[PDB]
Amino acid sequence: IGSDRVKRGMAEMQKGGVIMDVVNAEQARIAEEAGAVAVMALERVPSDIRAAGGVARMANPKIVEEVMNAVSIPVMAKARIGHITEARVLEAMGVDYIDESEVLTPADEEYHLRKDQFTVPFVCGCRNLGEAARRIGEGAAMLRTKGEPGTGNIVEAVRHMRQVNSEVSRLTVMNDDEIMTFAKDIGAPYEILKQIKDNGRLPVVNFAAGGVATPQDAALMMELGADGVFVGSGIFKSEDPEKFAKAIVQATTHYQDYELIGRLASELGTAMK
Amino acid sequence: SDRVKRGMAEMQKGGVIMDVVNAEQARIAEEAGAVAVMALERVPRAAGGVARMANPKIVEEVMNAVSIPVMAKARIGHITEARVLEAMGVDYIDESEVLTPADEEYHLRKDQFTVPFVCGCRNLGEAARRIGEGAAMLRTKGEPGTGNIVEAVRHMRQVNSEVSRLTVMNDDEIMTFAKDIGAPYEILKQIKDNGRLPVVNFAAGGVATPQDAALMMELGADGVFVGSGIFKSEDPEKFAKAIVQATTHYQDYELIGRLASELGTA
Amino acid sequence: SDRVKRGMAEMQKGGVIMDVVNAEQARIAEEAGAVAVMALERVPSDIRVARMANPKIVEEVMNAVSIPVMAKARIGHITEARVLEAMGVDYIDESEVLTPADEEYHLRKDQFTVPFVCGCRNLGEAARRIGEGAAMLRTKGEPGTGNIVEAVRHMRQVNSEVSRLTVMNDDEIMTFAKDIGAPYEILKQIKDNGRLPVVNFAAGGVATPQDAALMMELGADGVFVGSGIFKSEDPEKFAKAIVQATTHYQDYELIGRLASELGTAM
Amino acid sequence: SDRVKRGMAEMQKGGVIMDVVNAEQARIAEEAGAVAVMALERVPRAAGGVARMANPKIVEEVMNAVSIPVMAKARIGHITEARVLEAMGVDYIDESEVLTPADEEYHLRKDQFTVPFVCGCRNLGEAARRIGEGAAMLRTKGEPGTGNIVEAVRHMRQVNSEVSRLTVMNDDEIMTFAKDIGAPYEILKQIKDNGRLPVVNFAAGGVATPQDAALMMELGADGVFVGSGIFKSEDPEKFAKAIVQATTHYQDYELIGRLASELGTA
Amino acid sequence: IGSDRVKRGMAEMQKGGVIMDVVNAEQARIAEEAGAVAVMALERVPSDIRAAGGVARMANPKIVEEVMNAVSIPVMAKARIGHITEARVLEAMGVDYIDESEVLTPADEEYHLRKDQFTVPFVCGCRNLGEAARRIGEGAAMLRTKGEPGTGNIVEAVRHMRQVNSEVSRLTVMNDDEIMTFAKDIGAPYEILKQIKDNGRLPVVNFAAGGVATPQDAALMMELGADGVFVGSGIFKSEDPEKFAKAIVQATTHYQDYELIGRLASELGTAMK
Ligand SMILES: [Cl-]
Ligand SMILES: [Cl-]
Ligand SMILES: [Cl-]
Ligand SMILES: [Cl-]
Ligand SMILES: [Cl-]
Ligand SMILES: [Cl-]
Ligand SMILES: [Cl-]
Ligand SMILES: [Mg+2]
Ligand SMILES: [Mg+2]
Ligand SMILES: [Mg+2]
Repeated sequence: IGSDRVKRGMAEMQKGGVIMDVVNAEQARIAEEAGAVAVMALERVPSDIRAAGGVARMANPKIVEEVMNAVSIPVMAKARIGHITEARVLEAMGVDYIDESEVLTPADEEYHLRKDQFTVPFVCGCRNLGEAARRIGEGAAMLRTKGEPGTGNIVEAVRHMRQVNSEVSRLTVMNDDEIMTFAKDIGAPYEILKQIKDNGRLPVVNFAAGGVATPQDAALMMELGADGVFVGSGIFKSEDPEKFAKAIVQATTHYQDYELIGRLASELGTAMK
Repeated sequence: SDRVKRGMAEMQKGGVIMDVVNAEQARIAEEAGAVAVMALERVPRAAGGVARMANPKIVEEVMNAVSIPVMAKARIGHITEARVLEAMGVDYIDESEVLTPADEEYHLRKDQFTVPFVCGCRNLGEAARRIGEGAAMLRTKGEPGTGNIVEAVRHMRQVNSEVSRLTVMNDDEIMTFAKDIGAPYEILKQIKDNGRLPVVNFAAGGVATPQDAALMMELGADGVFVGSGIFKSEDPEKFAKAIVQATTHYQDYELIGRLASELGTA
Repeated sequence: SDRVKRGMAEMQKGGVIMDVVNAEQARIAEEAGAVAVMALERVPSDIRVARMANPKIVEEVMNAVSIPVMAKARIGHITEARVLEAMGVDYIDESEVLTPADEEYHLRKDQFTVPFVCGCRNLGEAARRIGEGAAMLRTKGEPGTGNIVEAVRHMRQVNSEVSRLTVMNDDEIMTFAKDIGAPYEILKQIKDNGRLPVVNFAAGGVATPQDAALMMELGADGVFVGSGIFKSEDPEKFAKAIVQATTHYQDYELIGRLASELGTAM
Repeated sequence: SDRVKRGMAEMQKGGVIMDVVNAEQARIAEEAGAVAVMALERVPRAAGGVARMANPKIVEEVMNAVSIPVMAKARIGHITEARVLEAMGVDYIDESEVLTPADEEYHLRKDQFTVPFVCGCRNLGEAARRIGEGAAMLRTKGEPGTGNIVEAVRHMRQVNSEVSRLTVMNDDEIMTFAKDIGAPYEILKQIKDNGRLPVVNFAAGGVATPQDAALMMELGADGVFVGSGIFKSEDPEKFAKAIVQATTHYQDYELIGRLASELGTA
Repeated sequence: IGSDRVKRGMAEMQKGGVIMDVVNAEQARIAEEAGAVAVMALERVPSDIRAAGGVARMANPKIVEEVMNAVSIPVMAKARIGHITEARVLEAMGVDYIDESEVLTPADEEYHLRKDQFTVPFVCGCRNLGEAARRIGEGAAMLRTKGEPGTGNIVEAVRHMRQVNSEVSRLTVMNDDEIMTFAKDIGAPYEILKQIKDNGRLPVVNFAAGGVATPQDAALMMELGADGVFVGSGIFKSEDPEKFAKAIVQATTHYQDYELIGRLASELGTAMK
């Protein structure tokens, strides 16, 4: 169901961009006006999710369409891992992407969605080439570091991006007759690995996500080789989300303009661990 | 006589059974479209104490407020609790691990009763022993009172996987499969000749939203139990109708999406 | 070009392949009814460092018979297999019976034009060998022991997990594949094919007509035999006995008839 | 170009570098005789949270209040944080484990920068890897923010002991010394031909009293870092001058005794 | 750099050929006659060193001299690991290379020779990039797999060669700011590993050694990325050493001529474990 070309093709249009977890119209248009290339709709931002605890389910559909009605950029929404019904509901709503998101308390602790049997594209989280390849093999069209969401600490996301990238590059120059047992050893589908090698990188875009709290943070992920940046708590849990948003957008676009980043950097206190 | 008992269980297939605490709740359930109600004293309770059966005044009040079948819970292995409810004329007893067990080693001989029983399970071994004792209905154990669907998903997947694997198992391997999972070897041979369970297996344990109940039907259940999900929530009567409609129309994603418009539990 | 490699392998479905060490054993094999022969220097039994056979021994067996010839090569030994392929053998057996040359990596059999056969013991090893381009599988068994039990375990083990897979949920095959070490793509094909997309022969320990019949009863697509034939009294009758027993594995009166020789392997 | 960088580091030898939080502090430091200042947002902080680099307004304010070199900290491995400070024109960046690391496996490639770096260490292995990455300065890690000198004593003793032991090590034993301590084998051969470290190694971590700073100089340091010791204390400007004077006149025990007249930290 | 260029240059001159363990002039002539690019003087071939056991020291200098007189191809001799004066004596005899061979009883179990302070070039054993880098940093000009000498079993040489090449190739595409941690993790000199990346491969030739018993064996190591082949027990503990020799040489240089290797191989009777 669907096409890989179409799903992956669309996700690539956000390359270089910043995506913003938002909770209402106001946050949504703030996201759009500040330069976000897509929004992510949710009921409460990952910082409040770990605080509130409880069971984190998908958002009320009322919330999602109120955001879709606020913005001209693509709207993403989260669904619980394996929650077949939540994804189908979101997809019928016509969201541009669903995030099978480990930020939400799962519904299935052993099996993820068969995302190839959907038409809406899916973004899936990961921490290494084995997880990336299982999600890709399930039909994911976009990848992002799992990171450590809601902590404003970038280190975990740095670790994951570094690990996926390292394993991928190792595979791109790996002996053909060593790939099967490489795949065995990391728990990855042999043919996805064989694709990845021939493509010379991942066949989907791999964003950074979790603990981006400062412009330098975002520019750092791009320096580390991310295809783009998610950020939710870091922006709206700050003294001026409007300024923080435009700072993180410019910093991600000009991640090597070090004096623009320092200039931009003059704002105020932000999220903490 | 198992044909009678199981056959009355099947008349619930596809429906929603709701835990109810008094008569308002009882017919709020019935008005909203429930196929049955569970009479109980505290919805899943994790307050504390010892959970025994309801007072019979509470069961009787519930049977006297609706025409859809009424079930009630008894502690595991509590011979007189089950016999008392059976004399009251409930339609089903649930020998329910939601209540403090009275016997921690041996369940009731439900074949030596005339009222049909529903018992919980988590895998084919528990489902086969409860069937062998004479259960006429099965439900996942799940994780009641938590509003988290994940454990019921795990149990539905485990029961169904082992069932479906048994349906195509070599004849001469079923004995030592039965040894390995702890199951009556004849109940397993029955399950193979039937290609599914001889009883209906409902989901139960933390159904909180319309999409929850629908997910369970998508996953292969025959129906849905729901208790805390409804009344522990903002405007329950609306929650009731939505969960009933989602459980019947569980692939109508536009309908489920609309239905989802309210404010959940926790 | 995998359909053509796998299609030739099916030409032996139902037959008996025989380890022969020279022209006259190769002729005995063909006379008795072998569908193919395995050229090799020391039979699996009295093997117990083992490299490929001298090419001279191999071509002698090609020269003696008109049914296809296979020869073994050490696991992962690129130039042993390349030499064999360029001598024109019909199949190469990347065989664990020989001392492995690469303990971590097998050959990329898809990058060859001669079709390959590999051993396995479970759906995991099977899928990985198929993923590398094996065209035909055999149980690893316990070669040279005249004892069938390991081949029985391997056959039963492969067939159970295949069966489990033909009815396994779609959204579970990835976690299955991870848990058993299998290429996910191959398991989805096995499901769609309803069986393994290559033929799986029983190998290792077949010592009597009854053994060859048992393996076929158990689901195999054919039998490999080596030791139990020539390390017995009158190998020529032992061959004809086993060949007939394999094609008529449910003609039990014939097998008992046929079972009328003397001493055997181990 | 390492000669340039390290040579500007040496112009601090014998002095005191002070953590400062705004401009008053900054020139209180300079008035009292500091050789350099560390710009930071919270003096060692053990309050909590995530410690990132200072806001550039805070760094700029500090550089605009003194003429002695200004340093600032960046999280370990935070490529853009270091690049940002480098564009601001600080004199040194400290890749500082006092701040929450941004990379927990890999430190910055400091040779690919033009501003000199100071990095922490606890032994010759950490000192040799930081040097090999391009550090132009070393400081003990110690135990910052605790006012306890003991961990910096331990680290100075360990670095110096291993250095001095390396200076007289047999040529043909340095490789497997380098393996054992985790160090670049060329950096170790350099250290031997030089008879000491090629950079200056300052003490840092809980200098609270004049006798503390002097003890570090007695122990073989090239200088003293101090942050909490000064401003977290009764009348800091007096503490400042006393620690500057004790670090220069570190064997003048009558002078240190007089200087010690005030009231410490905790 | 400098006299390393010369040392390494001279070892490269045997790239593609076969070096042969010989023990007297007649064996040494067979080697040269059959096409060897070099010979290795020793007193027992690794098969007998294993069976006799005892203490295996350098060869008696007559045996070496007898061998250098008998041939015009370079002569190598073995010395115990870390035996300073065994190497110095061999150097003064004018051998062309010394093998600091772990096939001999190590005289030093903790510290190898400082090879950069000799003028004769050295070949060293290894099993992974850590050992390789440490031998290079000590001044080796040539590497070889440690294999499992005397066993006639190629599997160990295959593992060592596959590991080295895997770690090398992974290094050639490895991030600059990760080579420190990589070097630490494997026990390698950080600067040698930065070299290996720059040159895009090992800066010295790395031969296969230990267990070559048939032409197919030798050809396989060439197939695996070896720069050349050592062989000792495999020849002279076989039916016809002279025919085994030329067949090995031919098969090493034409290691993708499967028609030829097959032809060559049809003269057998070999060694085993
Ligand atoms: Cl996020
Ligand atoms: Cl009873
Ligand atoms: Cl219930
Ligand atoms: Cl066999
Ligand atoms: Cl860098
Ligand atoms: Cl400090
Ligand atoms: Cl050797
Ligand atoms: Mg900032
Ligand atoms: Mg809801
Ligand atoms: Mg004091």
